[PDB]
Amino acid sequence: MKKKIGLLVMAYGTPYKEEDIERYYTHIRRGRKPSPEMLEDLTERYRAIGGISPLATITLEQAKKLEKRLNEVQDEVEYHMYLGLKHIEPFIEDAVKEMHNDGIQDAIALVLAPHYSTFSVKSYVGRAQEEAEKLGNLTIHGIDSWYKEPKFIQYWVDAVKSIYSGMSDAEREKAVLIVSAHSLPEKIIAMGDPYPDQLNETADYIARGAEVANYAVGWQSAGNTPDPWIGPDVQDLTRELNEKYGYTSFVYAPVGFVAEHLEVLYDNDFECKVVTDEIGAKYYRPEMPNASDAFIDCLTDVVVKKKESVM
Repeated sequence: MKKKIGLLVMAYGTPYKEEDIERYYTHIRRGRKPSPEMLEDLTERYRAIGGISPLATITLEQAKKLEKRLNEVQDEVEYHMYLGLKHIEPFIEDAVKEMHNDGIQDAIALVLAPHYSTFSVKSYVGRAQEEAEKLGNLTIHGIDSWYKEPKFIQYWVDAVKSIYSGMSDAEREKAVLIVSAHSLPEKIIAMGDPYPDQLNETADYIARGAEVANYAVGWQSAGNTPDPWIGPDVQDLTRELNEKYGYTSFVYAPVGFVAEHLEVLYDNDFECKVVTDEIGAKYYRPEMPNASDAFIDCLTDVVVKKKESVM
């Protein structure tokens, strides 16, 4: 009776121990080992945010809680979960290989990032489908995005509601909600990538449902290339809006991310707080979804919806 469906959950990956940092950075750099200088900086950023190990368990927990919740909320299908990471074990290819050996014929692929981009599609779903065809008899169905999902927007609306309801009505007038995601090279825009458009819309839904008067979209974690990346960066954006609009409070909602990883704990909690402390302004950053049960229930719906579209 229970149709066995594979659940391929994907993410970027993160070092498990400190002696993973090197080979992790190496993989990220297309196999090009990092220099002593760059390695020490990376290592230092991890020390600053309180270590690499607490970050490592969030992704797997998300995956595992999702597997359990899915097989509870419905009787029709048995979901068998497999985790594939981009830059560390278990790699995407070793995950889809296991899925093949177990006899899984159809699998639903879910990226742990709400927005569509060409980077994501080719990094995850496209990479997974390259082994699926190589081995034969396995069809992977990719979820394009899930930012418009009612329980995703409600999570962040609720999260932002908390912070704003503890503000004085005066501070509320001098506060701005800054909505962000990981930056990508600007080339994608000319190419037709609707990623910045999807983030813009996400900001509109969250601000509206939270009843927040002022908001703005920003970007973070841009790489180091000669090619320009999508801006403005959150650090620069903070200074600009404080200048022409005089915001003395900034609420960072890094909506492209689902977890407190290096990008949130450093790029927001460290680097943005530096900007706010300068301009004489207050800093707020609400809880990331991480493995919270309300987030898992959101992911359960996106997977039930996708299955209903795939039968």
